[PDB]
Amino acid sequence: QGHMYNKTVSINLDSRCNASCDHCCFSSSPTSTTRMEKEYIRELVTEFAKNKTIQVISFTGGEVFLDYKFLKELMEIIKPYEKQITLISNGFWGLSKKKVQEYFHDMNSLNVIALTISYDEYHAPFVKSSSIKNILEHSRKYPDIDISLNMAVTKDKMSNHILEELGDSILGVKITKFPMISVGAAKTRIKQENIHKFYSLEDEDSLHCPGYDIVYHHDGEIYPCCSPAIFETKITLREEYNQSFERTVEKLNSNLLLFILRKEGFKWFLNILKENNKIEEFDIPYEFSSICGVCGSLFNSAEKINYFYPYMEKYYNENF
Amino acid sequence: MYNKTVSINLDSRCNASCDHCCFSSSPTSTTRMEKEYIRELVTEFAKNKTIQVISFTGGEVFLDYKFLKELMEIIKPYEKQITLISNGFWGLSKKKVQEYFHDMNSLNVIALTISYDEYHAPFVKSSSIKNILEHSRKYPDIDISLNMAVTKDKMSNHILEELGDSILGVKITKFPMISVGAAKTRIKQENIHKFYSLEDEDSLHCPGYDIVYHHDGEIYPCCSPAIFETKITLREEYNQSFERTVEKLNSNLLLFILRKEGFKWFLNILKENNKIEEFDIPYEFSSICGVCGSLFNSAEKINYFYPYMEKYYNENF
Ligand SMILES: Nc1ncnc2c1ncn2[C@@H]1O[C@H](CSCC[C@H](N)C(=O)O)[C@@H](O)[C@H]1O
Ligand SMILES: Nc1ncnc2c1ncn2[C@@H]1O[C@H](CSCC[C@H](N)C(=O)O)[C@@H](O)[C@H]1O
Ligand code: SF4
Ligand code: SF4
Ligand code: SF4
Ligand code: SF4
Repeated sequence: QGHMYNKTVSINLDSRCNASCDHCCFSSSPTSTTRMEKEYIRELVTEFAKNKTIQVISFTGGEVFLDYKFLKELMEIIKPYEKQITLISNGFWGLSKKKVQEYFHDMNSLNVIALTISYDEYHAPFVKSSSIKNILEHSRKYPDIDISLNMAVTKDKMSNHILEELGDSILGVKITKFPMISVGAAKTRIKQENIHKFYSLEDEDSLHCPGYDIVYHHDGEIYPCCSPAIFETKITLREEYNQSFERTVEKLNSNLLLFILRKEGFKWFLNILKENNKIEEFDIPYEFSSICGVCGSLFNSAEKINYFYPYMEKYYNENF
Repeated sequence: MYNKTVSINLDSRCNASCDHCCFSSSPTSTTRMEKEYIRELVTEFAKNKTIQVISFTGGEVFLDYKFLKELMEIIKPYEKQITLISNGFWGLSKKKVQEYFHDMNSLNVIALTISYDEYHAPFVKSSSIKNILEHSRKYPDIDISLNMAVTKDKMSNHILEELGDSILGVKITKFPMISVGAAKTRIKQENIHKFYSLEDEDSLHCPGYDIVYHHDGEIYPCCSPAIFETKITLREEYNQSFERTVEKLNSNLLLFILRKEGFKWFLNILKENNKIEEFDIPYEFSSICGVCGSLFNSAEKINYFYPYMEKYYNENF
């Protein structure tokens, strides 16, 4: 009956990227300076590799293959401990058939179980279609590596032609088209009318958090999930510079707000706001692109989080 | 090993008559296990302590929804997880869609795969698929996938574009045809993508075993369309327990050699004996399973390997 959320961890290596996507939740670019120091990352990876509960370590950015020597070094620290690795990339490195062969050999040797390639109309000005095809076609030689294609779309950029132009390189590839979260470059460079809004406050029984997944982010913070929407809230997991993963897990499992959110869903909070006529005061959007859209507006201020304190206190007293 | 999941193929009858169908399913297909026998199998899998997931397939499982719901209700007190695969014909009615999603959510259905492509399109309307995909947003605990069977002449590019934003958040997988069932005779072999060949011994390994109690009354070691035309059965008698099925899978010599040595062990025997042409092994194929089908689709072909498997067992262990 122990702690949860300690089987996986993600590390965001850098905000620097070869691309400058108009939707990028991190506003990544070749001149982005936000990152944890390399030695600090080596210490985190070493701890995650030695950790008794972590099975999967995931890397993200930014573009993790941009400084491949560093990525390979981190994968090599993990190797003797035999933990599984997941990578996500824009596939710019697909331009070189030599880098494609070499990187797939490294990933297969370093227990990389999944590689996600992001490609769509927002990525297209920075990466050639043929680079994506080279990666997808070569991955057929590495069946143990699960390959996914993630396409970020809007009403004006649905990536219909992009997919058709990839031809048969996508056969056997898990494709997922998803809507934008209005965060980072998407807030200012994309018209809110082009972002799909599928969910509404009327879908109260369907409003449930997709799940917690710890992220040691490139801004030096630790977040409870991988959603772009979490950065705008006041829900963090870091209390000091030298923090162990055991402490990170302990803080997450003992967070009362995150416990009630998991057990009761967003309806518990929304129903308190409706009964107290504070939905408009809290600026809760009627419609949203994802469940995380409510999360942002419910907890984007210390006062909003503090509003729920007497109700959370009452809930703990009643059920504990 | 291989005892955490099980699949049951409820019927070969289907509302559709897809030109690629590995079972050649149609509304006039008569092949199926009896209903009472299926009730007994489901009851046994529900009571089994090791099985976590029970999957249903056909045919079209929603065609006789009353029987599907009855089977899901037998499992319910035992709290096993269920997976369903469907052509989504039932998507025509939004009211029907809400009802089935409510049942699915109450009956621990963790995954629903919808099959849609140019082969399915003459039998199911695009708007039916959209209704299912859009309503699934209300059930985040049900994992939704879209499986599209394609050829060089039917890549389902328009099909996907016509689904619009209903596919947002849906795992889409386009895959090539296995030359089995209706695809063998109704599709030109030049339109089936051939990614693999006998030369690349790498990637000539079985993806893995998954027990299926099929609509022909046999038991298969995997869910691949290719296996249903082989003579590899795990059934020895009418009333056979899942423990016996697992025991037979774990002690099957041909499947042990296939798992450890890969398809190269069998192909090298045929090449060495100049029987590749005699056995009709395709030089090029869409998937690894394409070799499996041609290696073992007759008792004569399977029996050929027996003295070699006997030699292998004597040499090893
Ligand atoms: N505002 C936003 N809303 C939704 N997804 C976004 C987003 N900003 C970025 N993403 C997606 O988040 C993923 C990780 S971004 C960092 C990894 C890498 N450079 C890449 O592009 O894969 C990508 O699939 C990207 O398209
Ligand atoms: N010859 C073949 N090659 C490859 N996939 C095939 C096939 N025959 C059938 N399939 C696929 O196998 C899956 C299960 S068929 C039975 C389930 C249901 N009627 C359906 O269509 O989903 C479907 O996705 C179908 O497209
Ligand atoms: S979405 Fe990925 S590739 Fe595009 S700018 Fe952001 S980090 Fe770079
Ligand atoms: S609902 Fe909130 S905590 Fe859950 S994934 Fe979305 S942003 Fe993160
Ligand atoms: S592929 Fe599925 S929907 Fe099409 S005929 Fe076969 S069983 Fe029926
Ligand atoms: S058809 Fe053969 S190779 Fe394919 S999954 Fe079944 S047993 Fe494995």
